[PDB]
This record gives sequence, structure tokens and C-alpha cells, in this order.
Amino acid sequence: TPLVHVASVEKGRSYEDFQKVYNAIALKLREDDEYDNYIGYGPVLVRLAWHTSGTWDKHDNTGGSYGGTYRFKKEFNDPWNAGLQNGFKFLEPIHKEFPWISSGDLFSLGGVTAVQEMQGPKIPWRCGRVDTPEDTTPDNGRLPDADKDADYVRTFFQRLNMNDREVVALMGAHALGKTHLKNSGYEGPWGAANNVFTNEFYLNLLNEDWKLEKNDANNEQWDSKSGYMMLPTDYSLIQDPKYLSIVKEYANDQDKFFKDFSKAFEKLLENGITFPKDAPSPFIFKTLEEQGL
Ligand code: HEM
Repeated sequence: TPLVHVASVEKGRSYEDFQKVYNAIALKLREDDEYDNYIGYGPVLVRLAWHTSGTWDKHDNTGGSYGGTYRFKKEFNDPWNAGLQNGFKFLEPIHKEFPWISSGDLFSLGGVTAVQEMQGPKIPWRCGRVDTPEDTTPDNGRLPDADKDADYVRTFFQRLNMNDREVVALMGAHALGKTHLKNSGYEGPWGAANNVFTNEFYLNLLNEDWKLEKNDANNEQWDSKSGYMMLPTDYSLIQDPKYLSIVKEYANDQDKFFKDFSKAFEKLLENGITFPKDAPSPFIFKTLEEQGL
């Protein structure tokens, strides 16, 4: 059946220990600001948290964030993961300073820290992921393709136990960063800010004038005169009438999008993990700004 992965708290560690890790990540995000033409490492860390969680299969509980298996070559060389090496490199000195944190805890915490420092919603986070051996590394091909339609997106996300609202909310993370032709065969940002977490993805889908064009890798993407782009999968959220209603909702309610994204993102990062009844409550980390740091 399904594998069982029980959360086990890094020995003797508590909220204060993880806040220190959060702070080191946040401080380095501030420090290494030049990355990717001054976008900074925020977006790639969010993508790293999603990709290391998104291999999960609810049917048998393979993949998922628990095992921290991205550290192994099969997964880091996944063509779907091209570019994430930048996120992993960023995290190296963090892991060196705090060698006690598990890899899955670090990859997932990198995502939480990035969202929050980029002025996104608070994302409650739980510790206790435990490194698993190389033979537990899921095969390539569990991450989604971008050249597909709404039916594909809907079916894909059923494997991660996500419903329509959860899918649309999670996709709003595409406010962040950009596609890079050398990584994915798509080129351009989804919006203007790209290192500030807002509902701009939805506003842009609805409000820009989009043209279906071919990029330099001979792949179709939707382009706007403002210099933004949408993947076929992004654009499918306004082609499908059920997705469209939810896009409109998030475009018109920043708080609702924040609340829903926080729930879906924590869920994504926790899928596959069994938390003991007496496990600590989820942690809500203070930002550097809230700490006066
Ligand atoms: C249908 C599902 C999805 C597809 C097909 C997809 C596809 C892509 C592609 C092709 C890129 C560009 C990679 C590159 O060239 O560097 C990208 C970037 C990104 N994705 Fe997604 N994605 C999906 C869902 C998600 C989800 C659920 C999240 C998180 C909640 C996410 C977060 C990000 C972020 C933050 C970036 C920017 C990374 C950077 O700037 O380096 N994506 N995605």
C-alpha cells in the first residue's frame, strides 16, 4: 500500500532553533540580492520547495517532501528541475551552519521563508521530515508539463490531493520570478514585481491583452505588450469556466488569496507525512522585519 513516514523532531530542537534557521535564510536572501538580474533567490526557493514536495503520489506515498531526496543525482538531474541547482547552492551554507536540520525540513523551510520575506502570507510550518536513502528517490516525470490544458492540470493535481480552489491558489505563486529559456524552454516573467508576493498573477491573467506566440525554443506561450507571459497551463485557468471563477475571486480579494494560498502551500509541503498526536504545533515564524532585524 502506502509507505508511512512519521515526523520525528530533530533531537532537542524547538521553535527558537528553527527561527534561527529561518533568520539565516532571510538574511542571505537580503544579502545575495543580485541573483537573476536582482530578482533575488526568493522565487527559486519557492520553486524548490514546490518541486521537492510535488513528486508526491497519494496512491502509494512515494515522493513528497519527507525524504529530502533532491540531494540525490536522479532527482537533482530531473530535466523538470533544471535551474533549481541555484536554490540548492543558496541553501548549502545554511545547511553547513545548521547541519542538524533535515534536508526535507530545509527545502520546505526555504520556501516558507521566501514567501514570508517577500511579504506573502504567514505559512505555518512543521518540522520532523527525516532524510531517506538514495533508493527512495522518486523517478523523473512526476512534475507537471507546461504545454497542456485545464483538463491536464486538474487531473495532474488530483495525484497531490488538490481540488480546483487549491490548484488555482497554488498557481498564484507564479507572481514570483520568471521562466528562463535555458531552463524550461519558456521565457519571461508573469508580472512586474516578481519578488513581492501578491495576487498579481490573477490580475494579469484577467487584465492584460494576451497573444499566443512562439518563443525562441519553438514553444507556444501567451505574451502581453507589458512584457509578461503565461504558460499554456497558466492560461488554461481562464479557459476553464470553473478555474475562471476562482481566478476572478483571487483577483478581487487579496486577503482570501493569502489565506487560501497559505493553507494549500502548507498542505503541499506536508503531504505524505504522519504527525504524531503529541508532535509540536505548527510554527509561525516572525519575519526579519517583525523582529527588527
Ligand atoms: C501546472 C503546474 C505548474 C507548471 C507547469 C509550472 C511550470 C513552471 C515553469 C516552466 C517555470 C519556469 C522554470 C524556469 O525556466 O526557470 C516555473 C517557475 C516557477 N514556478 Fe511553476 N509551475 C507549476 C506550478 C507551480 C506551483 C504549484 C508553484 C508553487 C506554489 C510554482 C512556483 C514557481 C515559481 C516561484 C517559479 C519561478 C522560479 C524562478 O524564477 O527561478 N509553480 N514553473
